[PDB]
Amino acid sequence: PLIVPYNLPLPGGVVPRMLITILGTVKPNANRIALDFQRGNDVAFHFNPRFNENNRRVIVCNTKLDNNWGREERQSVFPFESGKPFKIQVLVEPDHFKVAVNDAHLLQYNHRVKKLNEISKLGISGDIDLTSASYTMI
Ligand SMILES: [Cl-]
Repeated sequence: PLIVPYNLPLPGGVVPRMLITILGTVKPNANRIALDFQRGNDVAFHFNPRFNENNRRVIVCNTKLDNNWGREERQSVFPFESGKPFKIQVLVEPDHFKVAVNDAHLLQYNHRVKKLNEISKLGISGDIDLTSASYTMI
């Protein structure tokens, strides 16, 4: 197991065809999980499953620039379940990050930060037991 929060360096940033895979298990009675693809202090892509926002489960995505959050993109399709193992695959495409969970397509998030080769860290945090965080070129 890996210690959460975990920082996975992305050497030379991201590029299309780069696939990031995160394997873990959600804790029982989870409240939130976060993946933060960072460019320095900016967060190019924040992916945030929320297990209880006004008694609804929702995934909130956003970008943080100069410490300010932008417009949220919300997805009510919610594949995570407290206590169960999951696989999140984030595929960098030319115009967006494409996310699949447990081999099923979940959402796309168009690129707001354009300097992909400067998004060089992935922070993984929240209510999970983290098993593996890695990347490969497909
Ligand atoms: Cl940029």
